[PDB]
Amino acid sequence: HQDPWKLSADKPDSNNYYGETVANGMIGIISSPEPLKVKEVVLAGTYDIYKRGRVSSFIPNYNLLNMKLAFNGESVQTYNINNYKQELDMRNGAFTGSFQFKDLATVTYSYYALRHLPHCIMMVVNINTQKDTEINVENLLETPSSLNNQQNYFQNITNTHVNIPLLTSVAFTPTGRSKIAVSNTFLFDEGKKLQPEILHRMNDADMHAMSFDKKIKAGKTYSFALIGSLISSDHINDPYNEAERLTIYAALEGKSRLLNRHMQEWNSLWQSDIQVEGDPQAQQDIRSMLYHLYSFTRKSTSLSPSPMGLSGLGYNGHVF
Amino acid sequence: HQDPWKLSADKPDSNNYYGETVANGMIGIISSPEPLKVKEVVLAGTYDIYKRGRVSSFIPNYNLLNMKLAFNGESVQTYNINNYKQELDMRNGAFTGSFQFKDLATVTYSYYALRHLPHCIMMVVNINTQKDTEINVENLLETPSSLNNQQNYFQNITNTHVNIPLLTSVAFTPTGRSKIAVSNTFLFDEGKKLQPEILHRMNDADMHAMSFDKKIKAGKTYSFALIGSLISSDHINDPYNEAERLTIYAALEGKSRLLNRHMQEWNSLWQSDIQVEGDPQAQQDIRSMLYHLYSFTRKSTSLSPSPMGLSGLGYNGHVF
Amino acid sequence: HQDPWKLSADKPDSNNYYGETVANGMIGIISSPEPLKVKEVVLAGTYDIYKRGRVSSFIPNYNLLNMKLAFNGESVQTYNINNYKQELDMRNGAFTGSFQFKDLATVTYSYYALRHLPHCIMMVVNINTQKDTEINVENLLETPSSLNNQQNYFQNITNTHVNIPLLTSVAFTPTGRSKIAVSNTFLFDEGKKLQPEILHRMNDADMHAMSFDKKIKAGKTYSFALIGSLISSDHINDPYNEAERLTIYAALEGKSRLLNRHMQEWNSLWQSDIQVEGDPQAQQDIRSMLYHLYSFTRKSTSLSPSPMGLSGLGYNGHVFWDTEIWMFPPMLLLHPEIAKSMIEYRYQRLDAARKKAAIYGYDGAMFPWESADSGAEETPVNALTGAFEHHVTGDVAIAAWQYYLVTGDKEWLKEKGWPILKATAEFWASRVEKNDKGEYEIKNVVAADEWAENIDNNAYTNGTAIRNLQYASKCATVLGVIAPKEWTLIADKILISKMSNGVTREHDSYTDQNIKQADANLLAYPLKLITDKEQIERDLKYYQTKIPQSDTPAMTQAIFSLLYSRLEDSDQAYHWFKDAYQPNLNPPFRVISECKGGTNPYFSTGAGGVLQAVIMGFGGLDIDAAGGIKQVKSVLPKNWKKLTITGIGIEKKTFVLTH
Ligand SMILES: OC[C@H]1O[C@@H](O)[C@H](O)[C@@H](O)[C@@H]1O
Ligand SMILES: OC[C@H]1O[C@@H](O)[C@H](O)[C@@H](O)[C@@H]1O
Ligand SMILES: OC[C@H]1O[C@@H](O)[C@H](O)[C@@H](O)[C@@H]1O
Ligand SMILES: OC[C@H]1O[C@@H](O)[C@H](O)[C@@H](O)[C@@H]1O
Ligand SMILES: OC[C@H]1O[C@@H](O)[C@H](O)[C@@H](O)[C@@H]1O
Ligand SMILES: OC[C@H]1O[C@@H](O)[C@H](O)[C@@H](O)[C@@H]1O
Repeated sequence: HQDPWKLSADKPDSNNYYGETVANGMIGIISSPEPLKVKEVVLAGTYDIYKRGRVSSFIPNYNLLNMKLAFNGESVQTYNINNYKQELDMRNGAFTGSFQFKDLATVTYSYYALRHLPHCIMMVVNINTQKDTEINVENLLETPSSLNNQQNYFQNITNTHVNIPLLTSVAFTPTGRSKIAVSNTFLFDEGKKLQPEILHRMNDADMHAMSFDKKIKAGKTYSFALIGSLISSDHINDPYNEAERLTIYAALEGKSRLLNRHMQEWNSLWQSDIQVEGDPQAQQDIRSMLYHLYSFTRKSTSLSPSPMGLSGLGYNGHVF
Repeated sequence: HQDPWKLSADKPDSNNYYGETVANGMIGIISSPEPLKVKEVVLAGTYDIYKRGRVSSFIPNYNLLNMKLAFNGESVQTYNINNYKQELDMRNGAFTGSFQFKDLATVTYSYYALRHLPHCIMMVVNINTQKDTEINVENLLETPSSLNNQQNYFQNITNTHVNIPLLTSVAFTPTGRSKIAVSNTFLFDEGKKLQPEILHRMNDADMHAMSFDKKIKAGKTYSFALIGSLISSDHINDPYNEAERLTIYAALEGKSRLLNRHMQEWNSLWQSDIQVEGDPQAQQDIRSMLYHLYSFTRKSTSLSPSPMGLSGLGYNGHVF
Repeated sequence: HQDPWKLSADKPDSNNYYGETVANGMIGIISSPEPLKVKEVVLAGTYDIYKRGRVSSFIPNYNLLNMKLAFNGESVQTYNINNYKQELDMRNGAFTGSFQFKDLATVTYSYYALRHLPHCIMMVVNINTQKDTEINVENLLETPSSLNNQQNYFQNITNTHVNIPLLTSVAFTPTGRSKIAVSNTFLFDEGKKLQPEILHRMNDADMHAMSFDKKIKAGKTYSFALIGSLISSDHINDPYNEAERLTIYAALEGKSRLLNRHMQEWNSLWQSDIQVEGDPQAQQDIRSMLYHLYSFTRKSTSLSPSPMGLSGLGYNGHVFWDTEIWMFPPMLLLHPEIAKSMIEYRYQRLDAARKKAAIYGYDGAMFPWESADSGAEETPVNALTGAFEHHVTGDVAIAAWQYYLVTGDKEWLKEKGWPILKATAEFWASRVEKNDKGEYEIKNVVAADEWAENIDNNAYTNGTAIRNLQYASKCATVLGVIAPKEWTLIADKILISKMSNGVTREHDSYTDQNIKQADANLLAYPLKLITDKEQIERDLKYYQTKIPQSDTPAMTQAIFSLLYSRLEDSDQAYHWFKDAYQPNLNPPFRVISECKGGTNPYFSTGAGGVLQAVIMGFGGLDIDAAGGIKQVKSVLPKNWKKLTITGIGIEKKTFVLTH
């Protein structure tokens, strides 16, 4: 556990677990011990009256990466997976989970607060089968209790080459001060004709979801990505249309171009570094300190970090 | 044009055309000279301050049956059809349009204000192709300028046997007095596995649509139905959920069971009739008078007709 | 842990803890493993759009009893107390916590949903010192995330005799549908001049608090009470002023008068009781079932319980046939005034049932699958039960007629029973379809076995239609009215079909599918359409193995138990009695979950079915078709030496059964 670039957790213990953050200075995503979920999402620059202090605060935002995975109708849970590991790669702010599901498949998921696109997130899911299986994949947009007056939308953006299914929610901070928009899509390798049909369900007041099925023969790899954009009226006058525009943009840029730009910006940040010989633990600890300051700041802005950066609502996100 | 049960119009002339009404005492649908469109929809019992008189009024409602039909990408236009005819069957309040698209196909469409289900409408579309063709079908829910604060939703209701795609809008009358909900679905003969994929577009502030493509082979008929439910807070405390529930109910009753109940109730109405020998024009005219009174009233209710029944906004829908 | 009146937990374990409820049929308070806190508070009759189902729901409310206690500036926590115990006294619905704080003091706290004051709660705190100490006491009013646009107030109500400090919050349900008000006060023994000064803090957007300090010398007892009132615009047009008025009222009534009235009403409820000799665990379990039904209902109202009562947001607080068929019958026998409130709920909502019938193309009254404030359909639209599970209309009719059979109240039958029975019969007469053979069908329903969707001639559904039409016809006769002759013609020809083995067929597409719950067996009990003991047994034999172990609710095995008791098969009756609820229990208070191994207590529906297995099965008690309560042949479990059931019927009869 003294990798100078990576922080690893074997079998996350939900009774004694403090999540790690990936961030780009605009969005922070804090990890959950649960597979394919995130605990908390924080957007910089969005403040309203909420809980502590009776003053402005950061607001818990859409846990926009939350996914449910089922194998032949069986729901993936902490309790029915094995060899479950989480890892933060401090070189590129990738948070990765990996596990085995019974005798069927190995799953890996990596998510990113894209370093070059302040309002865009991506998760890449890889499924490597040991037997024939059918996966059901659901992405959930649950409006957190911090927001109100939500609307849950779904539509297909199409042309001769693409069908971009957009799962969108718009909601308000407690006093109505800020309108938040989130828009997610699935990105498939196989192209418009062969990609899975996407269903939309609106079964709850505070949650809608998009889902698909996919048959995977034994000994195959199936990969897909979830891209989300998250933005508010503190950042843009029309967050609803800007969130959909951004997700369409990111979908047509594609995973490779997005990850390449992400990697280039993280490589540039790490051109300033601290190397310690003779103390592997100190080397990892100091890398974690640099990683968090780099994740919680952004060149070419007027952003300033709170005492807790984008790791949560510490000190209401205020600057001191 | 002296059929004692049917009113027919050859080649409707939009420069001199007064549409006919189908109604069940709750919803009136007034015909358009344009194929696969309706001019106006009126819901009984729903009043708000609007235009004439500075007093309560009926409100123009969602033109919920509006459909666009295309053959290999070419939209049906009054300029590219021939043998265009419209017919009102006064025996069952069926309004039918029929035309030939170029040399390719014959189209018939019949719609109904379902006599037994006050808040439910159905249109059945039949396409007979003389050559192999692909149809694109779009159902549009345009929020009329009479309504405000609309929301445009779409979802799939599923079980192992069905996928019911719901196109839903919710909006308000001018002062906010009444919440209106409309929910539409396509009903297919061929079953869940074989039915066309339904896409959803939300491109305008006041319009969203659901659509599909279907390949039809030379010498074959393809038939599908559009079912819609239209209800307000004047009729039910939760019109949004009741509209979706009604359309799901109607979809799982199916076209045959809905039309049989409709026909039974119309047959019962025509057990009281007036027959004139020696004057076919008087026979037809008197049948039209009975047809309109039967369409604009409803047994076992507390409804009373306006001077214009459900044919439009005449005298604001008031009872005199 | 086999006290017949008390459920106890030593050292509550927050990693494996399902709280118990105290309730008065209006407010439910669900316990926390944490000292001097409550997990959830639910107010009956308050519904808004919230989370599950996109339909009306109960709303988590103010945790109005939450208190922080500090000893010489040191905060009381789970981690720094010892000998921590919780206890529910089922005799008076008191939830009590007790613990030792280091070398300083013993603390006891008891809270109550006051039985006589629907909107009032009280907690009494006792501190017994082993050394000199100073306590800091804080009561917190945290607006839950379910509510919005809160306002946090504090004021002193004074006269020459009192200073009543009121901590008040007002807030709104998610869509603004309902305004909620809560108002709390501290009540002191020592009087105005000597009582502690109360401070008010407003440090957060969603929380304010009132607090005081008190010095207590070693070897002294210091007691005080927290009184709260919780009420909404669903209950009163001006909840803000009514909540403060109620708390002032309760403060000037005082703790003794409040607890005395509380005790008197609980004593009256327990005049109807079930006593088992030879099985202390069964005695405690059956007392818990009675306690929950008593806590989740209220005489002299139009309230009806959800499947989870006031134990939480289970099934969004909606009312289902869970009342009419599951919780209603045991209450009708023990406390007809509780059953009266349950059917009053439906009577009040008859116009909404008429509106549903008209919207869905039928006559009469079509009760909704799920009901809440208005009586309109509240079922989530993705559940086909809302559109197609029609037997609920017949279930309401059966409960209405049973209310008349047990009470003989002909005035009630004329004013309320007949309106229900006539309108629901008109619904069924419009719902059936006559076939070519002159039989009547009920096509395209969801069965009581809800896994059978959009099928024809469901056994239970068709049976409820038969009973509804028969009972409506009998009701007309009591009132000197000629029922439409069509009701009897239809009732006599509604299809109930058998398979080749002579077993009642669940529906027209049924062969040997697994089923979710009792359906064809309900024709034997409760409908009693099947009386032939060989037919009852053939149906039990075929269907009893059709209910899987997983994801099947507690709406089956209690019926099996009752039917085997009626067949005088003690071993099978007792097998199914235990299976009905023991695999569904959650620690540490043996609360009941919906399904085997479930974690969603408290499933009041399940308790209702089991209480029928005990009263109508082991006790042999039966609603006589001619009127009143009769006793049929029954058996006891081998290990039960005596079963005593008290307060039965309008004559309040005691029944004793032995081997
Ligand atoms: O969609 C993004 C891609 O667009 C193409 O037009 C370019 O050639 C690629 O370099 C680029 O990655
Ligand atoms: O969906 C409606 C259909 O349901 C079936 O179960 C019935 O047999 C049919 O007669 C009915 O038309
Ligand atoms: O405040 C309530 C008290 O009021 C007094 O006037 C009565 O004498 C007591 O019986 C009662 O308990
Ligand atoms: O308890 C509420 C509902 O739960 C469902 O599991 C059962 O199938 C229904 O019979 C019941 O009314
Ligand atoms: O609340 C929606 C539905 O939930 C299902 O779990 C129950 O089985 C139905 O009885 C209920 O109508
Ligand atoms: O067995 C449990 C299942 O029963 C079905 O009838 C309900 O519709 C589901 O909501 C439920 O999860």
